[PDB]
Amino acid sequence: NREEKILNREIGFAIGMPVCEFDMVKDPEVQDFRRNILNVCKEAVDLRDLNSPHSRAMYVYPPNVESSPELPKHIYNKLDKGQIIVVIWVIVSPNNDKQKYTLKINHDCVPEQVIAEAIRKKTRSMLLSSEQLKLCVLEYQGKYILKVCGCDEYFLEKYPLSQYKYIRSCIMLGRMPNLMLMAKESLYSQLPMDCFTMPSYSRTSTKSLWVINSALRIKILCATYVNVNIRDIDKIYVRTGIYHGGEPLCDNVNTQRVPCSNPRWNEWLNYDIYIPDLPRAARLCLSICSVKGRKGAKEEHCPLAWGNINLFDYTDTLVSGKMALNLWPVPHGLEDLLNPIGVTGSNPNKDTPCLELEFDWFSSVVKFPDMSVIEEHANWSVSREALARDNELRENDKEQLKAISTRDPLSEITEQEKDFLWSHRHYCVTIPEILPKLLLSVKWNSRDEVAQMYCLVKDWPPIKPEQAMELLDCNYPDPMVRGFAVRCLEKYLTDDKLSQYLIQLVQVLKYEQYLDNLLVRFLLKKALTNQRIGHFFFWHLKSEMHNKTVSQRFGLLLESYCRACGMYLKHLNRQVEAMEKLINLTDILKQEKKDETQKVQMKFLVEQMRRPDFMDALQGFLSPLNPAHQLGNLRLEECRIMSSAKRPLWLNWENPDIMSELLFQNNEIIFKNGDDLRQDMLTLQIIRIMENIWQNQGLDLRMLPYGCLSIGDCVGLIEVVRNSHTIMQIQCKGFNSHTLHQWLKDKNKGEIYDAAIDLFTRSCAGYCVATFILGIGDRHNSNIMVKDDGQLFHIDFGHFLDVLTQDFLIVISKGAQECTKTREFERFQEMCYKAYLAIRQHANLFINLFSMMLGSGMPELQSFDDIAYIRKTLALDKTEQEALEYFMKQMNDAH
Ligand SMILES: CCN1CCN(c2ccc(Nc3cc(Nc4cccc5c4N(C(C)=O)CC5)ccn3)cc2)CC1
Repeated sequence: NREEKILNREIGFAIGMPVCEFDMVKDPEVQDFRRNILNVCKEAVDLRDLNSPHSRAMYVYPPNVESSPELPKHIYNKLDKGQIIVVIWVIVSPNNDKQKYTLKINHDCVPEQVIAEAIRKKTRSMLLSSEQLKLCVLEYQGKYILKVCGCDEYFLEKYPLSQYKYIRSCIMLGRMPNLMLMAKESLYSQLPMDCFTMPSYSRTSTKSLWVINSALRIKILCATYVNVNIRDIDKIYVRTGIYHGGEPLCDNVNTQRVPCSNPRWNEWLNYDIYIPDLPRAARLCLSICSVKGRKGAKEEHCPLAWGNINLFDYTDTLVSGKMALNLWPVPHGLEDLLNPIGVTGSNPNKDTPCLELEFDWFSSVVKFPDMSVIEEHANWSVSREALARDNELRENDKEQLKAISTRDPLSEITEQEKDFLWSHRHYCVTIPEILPKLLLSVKWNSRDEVAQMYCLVKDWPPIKPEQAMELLDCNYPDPMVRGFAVRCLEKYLTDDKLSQYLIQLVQVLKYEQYLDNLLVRFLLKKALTNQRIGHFFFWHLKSEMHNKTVSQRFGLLLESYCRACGMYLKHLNRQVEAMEKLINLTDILKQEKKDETQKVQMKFLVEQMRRPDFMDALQGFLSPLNPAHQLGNLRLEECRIMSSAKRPLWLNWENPDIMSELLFQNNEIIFKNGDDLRQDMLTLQIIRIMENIWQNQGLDLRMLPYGCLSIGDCVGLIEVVRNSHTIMQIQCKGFNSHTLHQWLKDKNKGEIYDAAIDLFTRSCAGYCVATFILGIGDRHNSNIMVKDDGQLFHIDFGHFLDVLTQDFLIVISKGAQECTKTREFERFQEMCYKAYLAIRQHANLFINLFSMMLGSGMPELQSFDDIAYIRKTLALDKTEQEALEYFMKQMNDAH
């Protein structure tokens, strides 16, 4: 068909990988995933056509609302008697004139009641009685929608107006909302039909695992493509282990050593486990190792290549017969000989070290037992032997179980406690937050001990998403656990929180055993029913496509997404093209013209930016940082190479929106090629979570988690904060330690003075507690910035996990000379003390978020010691008073 071939290449352009290359893969799991995932695409497309045209606009322009309509009390007090002033704009088609209309309404009106008060005010002197304020008001509030002035963000749903993020921040930032009436038909007329078509690539005995009573053995035949130095390497062998999510189910078993010239073994390795006792997520982890002989020094075993296999395939079949596994290059850092956390499957580069294996064939297909059999074997032998009144808990015992629940992902559960948790597993359903710890108590190489945990999980009470995510990290491989976790996310995870957590959730996809699973079908369905989520879903996947360990998985997931995302694929292709130009341009500035004057680089830049193909690709597309922002014409006179390390580009676009003057008229984005911005995305994620934790508890410590998006390999975008300056720029205007204070006095004269100091004090207090916990390094005068209104914020988070200068406390003390002894300083301290204890209450959240990214390859997130720094700064090994004591110490150390 013709219309399928044009879509195949547009999907390929967006992914960067030809779709035909996916037709050439013969792995039945790959072709079954490609075919079976389309059920999520039809479910999503069907959802978009339910209440069309509204449901279709809901997909393209979903409500950008907070997780809850409830307002913190100090935010409601910012309102007048619970009401908000709102300016509503109407465009009068003759002259396209902008008529304004200022309203005052309850913060909890839904959009259509705000539309009502707008027309009652548009005709407020039009001689209309009560019998005429129902002919025009009742008809128009069904024909109009509210749009944010200056961007493509709409209020298409009956949420409380103040629950919309744009309105929530206007309430908190003291600004006034500017909205605009739009005819429903004006918006609906701009939504295509998105006719999703099913692609053309759609359309003997079995025995139980538990009857195959016999020990496990695996044959290691030979290895090809093993290129080593014959002059120094002595022998070669295959190291092997059976692992369940990074934990060994039995002792590792090497092969015999052979000369590095003849890598053949023809050996059956036997393992200390029984085949019925293999868990569902059982994995074979092997690697080829060299041995070098040294006089006086011990032999050194260096791994040469690694690989992991699933003992069961995606159809629950215990694997039998011969197979060839292509292995992977050794990660710089892996100091063991096996890589159990590495992805599973044969390296797609088939010209790499290849290991041939063989599994036993037990006369027929062997499959894992279904829940029916598991239940029967669980209810049976649950009390094979059976002091039943002693396992009854006492107040001391129950509490201990709760104390174990408070522990973070990195805590160690002693063997004493693991047998405690397991024996009292029938009580644990009363405290569902113990489930992560109770799951680690299982001896997963025991089908009886596992069949019973499957039974407690089948009817386990749901838990909060922040804890359900813990069960999705790589140390919980079992599909029953991960299905429970995903079910908890489907029921309790709002869209707002999903968006904030999407980085970790896409990252953890790479640890999943199989292509088709409940997490990927959850994430895909939400990406295909909410285009704002689908947009970042796309870029978190695309930006990782260069990693060969995941590029096949993410390439297939992107294929299914691009087939069903609708007309947005064209917009994404415009963003992909625009970014490739910037990637190819800044790569020249980093290779060829790297040592030339900025004069020479700019001339090359202006000249290249003036070519026809370039101006077409980089004008008239959506900002990857926020697709609600349209990037129109590129105002080249304001573009410049900056004076930072990687020579980032300062790019300036006109905002083509009609109301641009009410939000921002020029959109400025920093394109940076050279630094892993995933590392900065994670920091700004945390800073945003710390702000929400503080607001919901009464601390208006205003942070600035500015936008930041990784689009590829050490390439990405950074939102420019407007009306802000670094301390370098402030101090150079007039150095003295009172230049900062004097600069804010000039910018905040009169009544605004005390507001600027308060804003600077609350924002400064937020950033001292955050930068201390997170260990932000390299804190010099260009990394801290101040806004004209006094808001302080940091800006370079390329260093974390291993700062109160004088002229900061001068601003807090309102210019006093004994800054360490003023009362204004006493409030600064108590804000920090309260802010520290609020974060410490959520240590599990912030530790989980790092732990899930530990395998992502971030330069400064390489080991548990990096994460343990937060276990130290948060003082999780002490009491609250002893922890607040700790924080007080470095506060006194900080000048
Ligand atoms: C102290 C142990 N205790 C503490 C709790 N614990 C635990 C295990 C795993 C994870 N999560 C994880 C871990 C991931 N990698 C790794 C897992 C295990 C070791 C290392 C990993 N490294 C990298 C670079 O890859 C560094 C070395 C990737 C994604 N997620 C979280 C906690 C095990 C028992």
